[PDB]
Amino acid sequence: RQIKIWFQNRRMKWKK
Repeated sequence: RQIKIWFQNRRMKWKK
């Protein structure tokens, strides 16, 4: 629901 859209959102965090 909001775990597959958050996982791809947090992936941007890595980006220094």
